[PDB]
Amino acid sequence: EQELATKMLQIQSKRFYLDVKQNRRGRFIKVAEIGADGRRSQIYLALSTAAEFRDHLSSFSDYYASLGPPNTDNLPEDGKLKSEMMIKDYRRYYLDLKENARGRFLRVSQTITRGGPRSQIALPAQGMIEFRDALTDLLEEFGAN
Ligand SMILES: [Cl-]
Ligand SMILES: [Cl-]
Ligand SMILES: [Cl-]
Repeated sequence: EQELATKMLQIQSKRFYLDVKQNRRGRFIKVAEIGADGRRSQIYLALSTAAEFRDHLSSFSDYYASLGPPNTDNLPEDGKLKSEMMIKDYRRYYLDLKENARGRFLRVSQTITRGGPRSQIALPAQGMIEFRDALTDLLEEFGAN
């Protein structure tokens, strides 16, 4: 298993690692999160999904910037403000911009159709452009389209 590139981002007290990697099952991007409380979690993306994710990020950013401060005091019961879904064979990815007490974050959940092993990262909304730009330049180099 070879590591082709890494990007590290510090966002509102968390860290994120974006690693481009390669093994006999192909090339992919691993995204690892270190929580504000220390909690570790990871998701894995094919390069085609990472390009699709990168495009969604521009759109989630415009939405985020249009919001202004909270509240008023009326959120949707589940907490979700904007949603997308990405598909890669048997893998599904839910992108939900949520708003809780601590603030705004893009929750990204990876599931497998059947299903099976699930996992998520929670990207503070202030970091969406940094994450987007980090994806864009890993993809310039490693993802041909
Ligand atoms: Cl930040
Ligand atoms: Cl694998
Ligand atoms: Cl799959």
